[PDB]
Amino acid sequence: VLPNTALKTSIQHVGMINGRKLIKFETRNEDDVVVLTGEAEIEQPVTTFVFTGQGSQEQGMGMDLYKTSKAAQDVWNRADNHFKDTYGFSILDIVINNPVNLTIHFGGEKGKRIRENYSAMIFETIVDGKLKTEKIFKEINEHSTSYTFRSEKGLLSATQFTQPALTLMEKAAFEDLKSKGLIPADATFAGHSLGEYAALASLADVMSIESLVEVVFYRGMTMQVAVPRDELGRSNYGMIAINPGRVAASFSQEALQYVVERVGKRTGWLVEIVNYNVENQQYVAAGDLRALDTVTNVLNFIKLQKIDIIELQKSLSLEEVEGHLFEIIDEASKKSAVKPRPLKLERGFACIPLVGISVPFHSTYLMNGVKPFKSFLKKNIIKENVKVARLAGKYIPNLTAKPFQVTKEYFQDVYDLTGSEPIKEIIDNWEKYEQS
Repeated sequence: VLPNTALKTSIQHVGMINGRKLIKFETRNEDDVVVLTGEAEIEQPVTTFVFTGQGSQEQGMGMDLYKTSKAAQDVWNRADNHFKDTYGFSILDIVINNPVNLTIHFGGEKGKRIRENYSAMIFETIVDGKLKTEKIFKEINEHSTSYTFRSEKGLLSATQFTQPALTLMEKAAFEDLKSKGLIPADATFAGHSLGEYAALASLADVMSIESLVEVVFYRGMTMQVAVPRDELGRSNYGMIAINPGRVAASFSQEALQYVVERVGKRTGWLVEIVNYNVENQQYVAAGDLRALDTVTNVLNFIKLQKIDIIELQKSLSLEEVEGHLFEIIDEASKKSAVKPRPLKLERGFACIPLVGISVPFHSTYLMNGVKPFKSFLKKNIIKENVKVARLAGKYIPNLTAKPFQVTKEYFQDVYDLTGSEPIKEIIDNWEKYEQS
């Protein structure tokens, strides 16, 4: 009831969501009343979500939310229904209790469950870290009663059950916020190298959860078994990290480069200026710790270049390969992680592996620019034009699809961007196994 001068009273309350959070409040009066309802608007802050980084393994893992959100509930029931029809067991039992090292042995009884299980969905997995026709981790011959998994630190480990676990929890957990509607329409596609999958598995998803947990468990097996090594059990790879080291930032980018001239290693995923990963090749870490423990003996950016490195380092790296055969890491102004994997050394280990797995299920009719902000790793946002970094990553299909094309048409709709993206996002997913 609009007019002029003598004023009013009010109230204030933070209500809704829709996409944002709204702001529900009305006003009293020069009669403590109301005649134009209540202000609404939308209280939206800076949209920046994130996903995991696969170092958060433990027993519990969001099981309180499992009963809480009904949206998460059937989602949690989904893959456990689904993947047991792939491979009979309860994934939700894995997170309820760790099957400590006596894990599930998969009874898989002689009746017609066998042809779904003691059958297809296993041994069709293949690796290519050796010569290519290398089917995965056998005794899934014709009968194969009761194949077992075994992990000596609890089952929820070995990067074979850890990978489907965390992408199941948070994708369900993210949906709870999408249940309550607490995310804006355009946001951040933030995850870390498998949480990037659960950015694609989450918001602007193109796959199903069932398809997700398949290919996650695919690469979960694949990232484990890449090293044919030491049949009692170990492998000669690994991962370490370090702080800035009496100043830094490409301090070691040439130093390790003089060691990859010799033996073989990489940088890991370069997450911070404080924080860097280094893939180990066991003698590498027993080598370059000695190489870097002389650096903390004070030597700053001083006198001239090219008169230099590993001559002081190869006195010590080759010194310790003979002190014991399978060496070990240490501390000494550094620390070690724990795997036998890599993040780039596998390199071409995917493709005929991973993309061939990704060839099934994934692409064709897979949304549009709902994910035009899909910043995957080793890139800078998801934009379809001249993504030339494809050539600077892996120009396999990204060449025939590139140079021969370069606007195949005049960039039409339908799938001209999308099927191109269906290659490209898969291609974005392609070297994600490697390319640290």
